[PDB]
Amino acid sequence: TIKVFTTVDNINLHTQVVDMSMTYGQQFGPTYLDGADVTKIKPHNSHEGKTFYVLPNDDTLRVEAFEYYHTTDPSFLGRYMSALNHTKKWKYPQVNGLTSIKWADNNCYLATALLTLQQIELKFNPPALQDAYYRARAGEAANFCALILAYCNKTVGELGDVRETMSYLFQHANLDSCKRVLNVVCKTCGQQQTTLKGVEAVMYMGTLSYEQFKKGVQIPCTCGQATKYLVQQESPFVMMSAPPAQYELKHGTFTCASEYTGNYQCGHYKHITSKETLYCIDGALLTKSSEYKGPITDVFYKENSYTTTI
Ligand SMILES: Cc1ccc(N2C[C@H]3C[C@@H]2CN3C)cc1C(=O)N[C@H](C)c1cc(-c2cnn(C)c2)nc2ccccc12
Ligand SMILES: [Cl-]
Ligand SMILES: [Cl-]
Ligand SMILES: [Cl-]
Ligand SMILES: [Zn+2]
Ligand SMILES: [Zn+2]
Ligand SMILES: [Zn+2]
Ligand SMILES: [Zn+2]
Ligand SMILES: [Zn+2]
Ligand SMILES: [Zn+2]
Repeated sequence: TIKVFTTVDNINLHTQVVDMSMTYGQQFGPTYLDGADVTKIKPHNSHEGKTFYVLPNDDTLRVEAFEYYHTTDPSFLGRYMSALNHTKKWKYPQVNGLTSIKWADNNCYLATALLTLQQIELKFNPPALQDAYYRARAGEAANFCALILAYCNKTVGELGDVRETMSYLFQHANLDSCKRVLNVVCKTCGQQQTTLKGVEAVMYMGTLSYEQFKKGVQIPCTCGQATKYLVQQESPFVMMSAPPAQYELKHGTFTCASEYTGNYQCGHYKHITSKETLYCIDGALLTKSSEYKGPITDVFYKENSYTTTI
């Protein structure tokens, strides 16, 4: 026999006692240790005193599960533990003061998102996301990367899009105060203004230039071509995205950007960040230059309050 702590959040610990004749699944259900499925494994002598993750099987664990993860998905823990088994083996080197990831298991899009998150202002709603976010900014990013995969319904090795990953993460963050007011001017229909809140207010797909979005872009109208432009923007940042194309990044005019080279889906991401000079972070590799020209698909800008002059 061995005394054992079970948990769903690694906060509230529930004392249990097991007999070593029965595997952990026979007494706790699906059980995990440091990301390893110890369900069909009988208790060992070193397993005494440790804390294990268990699938919620009573109401107390279900409530503690939601309050920490903000999900009731019964598959979340398993997917989370399965990713952590890989992410805990990745290397997370410090590059230019930022925590990056050495290349492994097609994680280039995860490293780019990780580096981007360390340069924009985000408050995550699930306490599990926020705690791992803090630990990741301090260098321990294995649990944060595993949570990103689980929250995005992606597995280790799967090909990932950075813009889609940031969008899913934005939906789990507090962006209620974010507001975008647009105005569409059609030659026949007239003018009409709409207001966007939340995640829809901080992302645009179509162009990389924040200035071009302020000056207006061409969109088709219901009557078959109108023009939309940005009237007001209330957000700590904006994300401008477009299909990969050659683009010149000027120092001091942007926060960071996503470079994408190669074919659709199976390409490779690099991260460009604007400090005292332009830096390029490719996993564990770092290069710098005063100017940059390359295939860019995401650009991030700082913002607070903006009102047009039209
Ligand atoms: C690396 C990766 C992993 C997965 C996926 N997937 C897309 C769909 C299916 C799967 C998952 N998602 C549900 C895509 C890419 C990818 O390649 N991302 C680059 C930036 C890219 C984006 C676009 C684009 C995006 N939105 N729009 C109108 C266009 N076009 C591209 C065209 C050529 C080359 C790169 C392009
Ligand atoms: Cl929620
Ligand atoms: Cl691995
Ligand atoms: Cl949430
Ligand atoms: Zn929530
Ligand atoms: Zn692996
Ligand atoms: Zn890659
Ligand atoms: Zn979710
Ligand atoms: Zn109309
Ligand atoms: Zn019209």
